[PDB]
Amino acid sequence: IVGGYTCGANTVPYQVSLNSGYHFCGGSLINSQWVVSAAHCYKSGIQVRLGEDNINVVEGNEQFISASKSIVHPSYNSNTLNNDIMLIKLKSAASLNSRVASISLPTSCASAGTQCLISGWGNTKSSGTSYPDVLKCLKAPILSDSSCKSASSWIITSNMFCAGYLEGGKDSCQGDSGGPVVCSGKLQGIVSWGSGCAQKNKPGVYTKVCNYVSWIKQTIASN
Ligand SMILES: COC(=O)[C@H](Cc1cccc(C(=N)N)c1)NC(=O)CNS(=O)(=O)c1ccc(C)cc1
Ligand SMILES: [Ca+2]
Repeated sequence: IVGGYTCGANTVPYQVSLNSGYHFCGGSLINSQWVVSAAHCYKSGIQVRLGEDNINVVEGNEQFISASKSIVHPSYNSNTLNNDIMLIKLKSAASLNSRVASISLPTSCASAGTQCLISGWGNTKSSGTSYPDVLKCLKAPILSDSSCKSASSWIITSNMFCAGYLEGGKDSCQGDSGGPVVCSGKLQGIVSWGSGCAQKNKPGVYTKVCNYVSWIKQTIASN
């Protein structure tokens, strides 16, 4: 995360770290046995890590659970990243408590202008690289689709939304992929893509979760 702040140990209990010998993506615990992340974070042999703060030091609130099944969205398009979402099932249910809790799926979509909380262990520099060991937080508003398209001339699909600042300096970044975008206590988005990080007129694009609620609910009910 660029231009953010240190969240505070376990203050984002639903944030998860996907690990394959090292942290490579973020995720969100939606229930005792399922995690949601970005389809482009797909990889086999994923171990989900819950209750994390410093991903390099065992602090006492962690729970390491291997994934048993990964389900990429049926219409995921890696070239345009349309439908960049993925479901992961844990081998065993996690022990829920205050430091490890799930986040609710949204009942309705959030409007441009709303403030959201984005988090992750991603890179913290706009030019260069420096990875934090503890979780970083960032407050960012959802942008209107028209203003996003204008400043970036990108092709945003109805399954995406931009959030951040057109002035740059604050944004999600490499390693924050798959992470949660929480607005009004609900999971409204997933960190998907962008051009560089915190670039002026280059805000972050996020997967619009409200459009995949039926898909998510059906999938969990049969797997
Ligand atoms: C990959 O390395 C990076 O520094 C960021 C990561 C990233 C991930 C998610 C969200 C943000 C964000 N800004 N909010 C950033 N992405 C890029 O810089 C990608 N842009 S890109 O124009 O460099 C590009 C596009 C497509 C391919 C295959 C490779 C590279
Ligand atoms: Ca740890």
